[PDB]
Amino acid sequence: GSHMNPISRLAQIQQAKKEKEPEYTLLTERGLPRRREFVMQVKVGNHTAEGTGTNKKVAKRNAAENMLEILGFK
RNA sequence: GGCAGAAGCUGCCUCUUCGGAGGCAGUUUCUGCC
Repeated sequence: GSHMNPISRLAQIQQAKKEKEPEYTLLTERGLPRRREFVMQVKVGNHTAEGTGTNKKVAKRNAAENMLEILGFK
């Protein structure tokens, strides 16, 4: 089961399996004449997730909902 | 003695091609390493 959000729990699992921490990247290759958005990509060992936001502390939190379903914590 | 990771609730700033973008804190909780 769980006792935390998909974000704090994900960060906490990496420390319990004698690993370190996740790794995160900014994409934002977008450039449409009437649409823009933040776009984030994270990696946890052999798999990745994506999310969007309005700053570097708000895109990271939206991808978290997928970060368990990508490596086997669904 | 020193180092590392994340968020619940609440609050703030700057830019805007008028699509929207860029950025933070306060308060409270959990975890790892030498």
